[PDB]
Amino acid sequence: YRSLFQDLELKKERRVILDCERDKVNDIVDQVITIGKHVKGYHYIIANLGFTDGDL
Amino acid sequence: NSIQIGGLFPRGADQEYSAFRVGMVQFSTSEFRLTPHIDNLEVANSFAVTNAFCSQFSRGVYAIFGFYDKKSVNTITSFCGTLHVSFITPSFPTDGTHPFVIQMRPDLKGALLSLIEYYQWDKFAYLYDSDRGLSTLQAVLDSAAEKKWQVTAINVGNINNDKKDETYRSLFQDLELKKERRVILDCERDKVNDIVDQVITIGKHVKGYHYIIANLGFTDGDLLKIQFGGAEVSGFQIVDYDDSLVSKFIERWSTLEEKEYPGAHTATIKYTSALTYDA
Amino acid sequence: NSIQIGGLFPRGADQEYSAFRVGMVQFSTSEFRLTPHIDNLEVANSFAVTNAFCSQFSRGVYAIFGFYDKKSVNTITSFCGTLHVSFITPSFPTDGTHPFVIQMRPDLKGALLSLIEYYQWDKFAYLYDSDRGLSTLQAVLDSAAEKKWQVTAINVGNINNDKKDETYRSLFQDLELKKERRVILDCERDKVNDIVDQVITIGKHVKGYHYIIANLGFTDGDLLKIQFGGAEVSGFQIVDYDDSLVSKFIERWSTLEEKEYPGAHTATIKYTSALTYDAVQVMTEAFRNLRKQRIEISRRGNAGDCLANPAVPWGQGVEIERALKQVQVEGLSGNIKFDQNGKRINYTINIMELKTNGPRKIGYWSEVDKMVLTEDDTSGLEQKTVVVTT
Repeated sequence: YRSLFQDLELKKERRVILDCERDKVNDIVDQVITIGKHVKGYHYIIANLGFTDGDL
Repeated sequence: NSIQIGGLFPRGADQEYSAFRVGMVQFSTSEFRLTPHIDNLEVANSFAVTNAFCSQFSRGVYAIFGFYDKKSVNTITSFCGTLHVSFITPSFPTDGTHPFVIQMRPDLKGALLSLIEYYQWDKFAYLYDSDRGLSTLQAVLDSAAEKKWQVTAINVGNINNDKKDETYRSLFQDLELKKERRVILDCERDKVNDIVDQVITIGKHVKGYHYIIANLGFTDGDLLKIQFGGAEVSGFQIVDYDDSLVSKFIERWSTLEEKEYPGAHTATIKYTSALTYDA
Repeated sequence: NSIQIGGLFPRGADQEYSAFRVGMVQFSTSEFRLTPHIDNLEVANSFAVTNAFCSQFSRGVYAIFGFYDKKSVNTITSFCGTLHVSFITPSFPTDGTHPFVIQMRPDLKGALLSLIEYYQWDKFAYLYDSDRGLSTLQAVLDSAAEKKWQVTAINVGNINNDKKDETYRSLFQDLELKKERRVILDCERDKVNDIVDQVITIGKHVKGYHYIIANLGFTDGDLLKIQFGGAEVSGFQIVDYDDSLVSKFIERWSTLEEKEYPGAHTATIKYTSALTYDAVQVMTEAFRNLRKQRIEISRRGNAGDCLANPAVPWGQGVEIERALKQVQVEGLSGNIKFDQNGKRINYTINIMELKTNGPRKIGYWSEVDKMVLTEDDTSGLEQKTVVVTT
């Protein structure tokens, strides 16, 4: 994960639309927390109907 | 030869007690044996402390040992000072010199001063909990005259656990008005945990901020939660684990079953307990 | 129906004990007459404090009175909380809501912050003794955060008296490093007057400096010594000498021989002693109300030793505390009213300024009305000769 988002940093991406199952959704979110890339200036879109079902 | 001694301990300090009995086992000698009088009274009730103190005095113990609150420190100094009974203690160093007050915890503030001197901060917020004593803060203020620092200290310990939430966000939001990049936290292990957690939730563990944890438990703290945030973090350790005697201590410290000595079956140990075992 | 009571007066506080005697005189009544167990012990020595405390506890006194050190606050608080014994003090207030605690000092904090807001200061030094506690420090720092203030607090109080002169020289130079013109003082009056004398010797009593004396008794100090240095000086006062009740009190006060009553034969008085007399009025009238309650409470030395394990307090005193808190009566510091937390409430603290003619009121401070300026300007003395640099 860290390698992945680090790879995203080379493009300096501010915007990603996640498209995953709710479990991996929660995990990836947790990793985003740990790397801290959820400060203002980033944005996310969770492509599923469970957007409320997951923790936010 | 039996040797009676005091043994005050706050409840919830189980690790220090386990390590204490470990000290009783490890260093027992054929010539004589210590005779502990264990007491698990809360330190918050200074009167109760007085009670246990008179109790062990009735025991006629040649020594007394245990933790003390800043609420209790004047009491212990008053009584032990009066009766000329010695009292070793893990807790924070007395702000005033006293007879019969051996104290296991090294003064930490000067190292903190030299530390700031290294980081060369001009200005920074400084959170603090009252319980360990405000004297450290006094010191940082003294230097603030000499070092023209513009520190903004704020207490945190008044807050209830029940509303232990928005007060933080409001607090750091207040820090944002000064746009502070640098804070030296000065809090208890638990408060360290909650504060670090809230910092995570507000995401200020990102690079461009910095932190300094003013205690010996900087390794004891669970910093793994923020290791990857990119913000630099630094603190203190009174006990290197690379030390031979230390590693040897770990070799058996893991071995003990938790049922006999709870909180002992771990790779490491709180430095305070280590101070007990040394004491 | 004489009622046994405590008496814990620290040595050298003669004026206070004399005021206590005057309190015994002014409110003596046929329904009951108080029975002091007066003692003179060091306030710092928590051990001796516990000794006398347990002694009166052996007496089983229904009330206790005396001061306490910040070192000893935890002592008496822990005892009142454990033994459920009511107690009254003129010492500085606890930071926590401690049961069975009565205290004659309204907090000076809010009026102080209000004063700061009145002067609209941004930078200032804050000298302090440790002894009254650091609560005011925590407060001023707290307001300093939100108000973008630049505090320069310093612990003057740890300095040895052996050379209480040398340190000051570097000390004010430290202020000169930032050229501070604004210095809050937070110490007991003796340290206050000493330090002011040092300000004289260094000559910083000159105009353009401003000063704040953080104490209930602003008039108690030797202000006359620097009245004409031109530097502005002002402070809070809980005691209006101009009050007719206070006036009559003076009329009986200075007239008395100081031999029988040391510290009494003067035109002046410590605010502490006034708090003492007020405490006497409050306690006495409280038990007067107890007689209306007719709730008999009389007991022998049933309390015995204080080390009873567990000690089990008698609950009639718990009721007595309720009887105390509900008391609402006028005193030397104006009205006295208590919250169930035991703090004084709905009080007032007059503002004071050192005009060149002498010290002077300009307003008063309710806790709920906050700052309240009074019109009292006496139609303007003079413009005091405006400086004109060029």
